[PDB]
Amino acid sequence: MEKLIVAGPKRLARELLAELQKAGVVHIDPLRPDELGEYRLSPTEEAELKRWEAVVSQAEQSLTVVGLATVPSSKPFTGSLEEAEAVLRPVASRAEVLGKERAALEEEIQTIELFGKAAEKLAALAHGLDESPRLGVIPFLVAKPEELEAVRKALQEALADRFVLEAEPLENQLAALVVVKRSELEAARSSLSRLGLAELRFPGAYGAMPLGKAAARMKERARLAPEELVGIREEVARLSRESGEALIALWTRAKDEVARYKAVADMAAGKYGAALMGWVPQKAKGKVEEALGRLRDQIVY
Repeated sequence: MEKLIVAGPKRLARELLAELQKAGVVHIDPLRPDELGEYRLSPTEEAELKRWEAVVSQAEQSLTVVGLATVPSSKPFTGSLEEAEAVLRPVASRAEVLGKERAALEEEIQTIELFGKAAEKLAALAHGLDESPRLGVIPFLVAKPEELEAVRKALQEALADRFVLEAEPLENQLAALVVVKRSELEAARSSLSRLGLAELRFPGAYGAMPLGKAAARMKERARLAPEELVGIREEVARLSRESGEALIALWTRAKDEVARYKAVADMAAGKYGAALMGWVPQKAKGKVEEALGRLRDQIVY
């Protein structure tokens, strides 16, 4: 009834032939890689392949956000590619957005965890002085009160009495701040530089802010973020319950669809040394895909 075309390594020319014969294939004829060119995918079939790959990639991306591993469903999506695509676009877009927001919140909350107390301390140390055009400030961390002195010594060596060095204790280190004439900011920086110290940078948006503003935004994000994350997580959960299983079934159908399309393309590209042709009557058709091999690819009809 239906024509079968099979390709594999040359190593398996014989075991392949054998297994086909005994599965019930008939009129078994070896093919030359040459004559497979005809089974070259049409522009139309290449476009289907590309769309199935996009299904694979969008479902993976969605499952990742949702926190489900890609594990082959027993009952894979059975609809058209159009149906698959129509079911997945809204879900993939929502997952993309949710996953991005959730990550931004988590990174935000962690930033506040790391730099929180430091920004509070420094802001206070620099309250009223942190956006004064005639004065320059430098926040920076220092480990020992002994090290702070060496700095105080350097600074005085360099600026006499034209600076203010104050510091607040952190859990381990000390949050320090220097204040100088704006025009001498670099002289102060140089002093830190010669002691192996540097300005404390705050990550992200906070970097380009005055201490005071930075600490205030951190304080409010610390009140708002944790609850916004809850809401994002509830949306993500809701997406899992509504669509987790469908995604898996889509992924599964699409993984196979891609293999099926590529197999044909690779075969036609003479990417295999051994290739056979044969005819399969409805009954035997069962035993043929069972001798699956895994190193070979067929295409029935």
